[PDB]
Amino acid sequence: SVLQVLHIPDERLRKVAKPVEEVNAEIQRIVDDMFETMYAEEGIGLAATQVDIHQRIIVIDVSENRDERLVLINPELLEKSGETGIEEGCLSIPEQRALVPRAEKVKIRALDRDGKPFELEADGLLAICIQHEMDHLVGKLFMDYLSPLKQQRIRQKVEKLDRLKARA
Ligand SMILES: [Zn+2]
Repeated sequence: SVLQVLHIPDERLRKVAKPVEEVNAEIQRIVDDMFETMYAEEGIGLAATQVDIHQRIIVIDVSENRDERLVLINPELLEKSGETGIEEGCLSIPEQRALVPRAEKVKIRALDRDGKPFELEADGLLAICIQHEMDHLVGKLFMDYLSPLKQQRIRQKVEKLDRLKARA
């Protein structure tokens, strides 16, 4: 199922997710809808809190042909180093892009779809992704990194863009 993705200035985007208590079949069809919703909207990452499910689940797929879906359940950040930035977007901030300061290298622990723990070292687009998504789980959006001025115009451009969404 495709779920509805919240946009700013929705206050539910600012909620701190709870850790998943147990990875069962309820959890695994949250993951599936999250992937289906992600691909439907053409994103490379989606956090549960964006679909108004406030638990610690992130799906990511950077792939061309969808051969390596990545699931992070209860992600914890073990180490980071370096610094980069690319011009990021977000399904919850429609059509806006900004350079956000990120760590370049990141080591995480997490559970997969089967509740088995794995560790992942990531750089590049992956490491930027993981950070952006993990931010969602604690109520942080990428525009939070920007000047008060930069934030204003973002908020307005989006409001205008939904002004049309609910369309008629
Ligand atoms: Zn996002």
